[PDB]
Amino acid sequence: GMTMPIFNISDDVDLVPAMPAEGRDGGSYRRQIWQDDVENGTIVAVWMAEPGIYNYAGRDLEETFVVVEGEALYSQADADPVKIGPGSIVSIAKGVPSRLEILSSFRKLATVIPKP
Amino acid sequence: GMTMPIFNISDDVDLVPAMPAEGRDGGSYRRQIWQDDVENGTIVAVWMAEPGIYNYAGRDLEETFVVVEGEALYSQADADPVKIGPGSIVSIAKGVPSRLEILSSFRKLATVIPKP
Ligand SMILES: [Cl-]
Repeated sequence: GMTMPIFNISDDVDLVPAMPAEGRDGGSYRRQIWQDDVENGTIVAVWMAEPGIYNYAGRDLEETFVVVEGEALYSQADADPVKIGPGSIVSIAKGVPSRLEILSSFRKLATVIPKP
Repeated sequence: GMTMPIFNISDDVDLVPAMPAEGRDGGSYRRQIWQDDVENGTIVAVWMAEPGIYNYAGRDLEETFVVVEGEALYSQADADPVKIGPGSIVSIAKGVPSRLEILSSFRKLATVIPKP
């Protein structure tokens, strides 16, 4: 029959370099999985990152992600970092800055709703 | 979480019972994590289910989920089943039926995009 649209988050395939970690010029990668064919459509993508520090300014979008592999110290805005790991699910509102201090090779599936 | 919108897929918090496996009367729950603040927008939710057969007809929605806990034999339409487990990412197009034979206590995080 036909092959189903099933992917393995662990597989390093079609990963495109994304944000580098502080102090070096590499660290994270993104793999788009699905995008709606409407303007400002919902996007689902894999983000993988190696240990290091990743700072994100507030962005014009809503995101919810789930961690499948790895651990990180995570914060939004002025909150003290909290440890997240496999099974953690995180939502971050439009315009809210965030920081990930990745502790071990980390993979999340992220749902992004553009809010231009 | 106490300080941020950090949830854990393993928490049995704000559960809503969901349709059980065909030969069962419980062991199936949903937990809504996030919904877009529009009339009929994207929803991100946990589903947690015990071993058994779960059949779904095609629905007027697009979905992508990732398995975080447990294993299942999984098929869509006329495809031969494949075993999915932690890290498996599955997309289901509008109108495509599916069958999930859960083999061990299962939790997924699903993104659902309504498509009337
Ligand atoms: Cl928290």
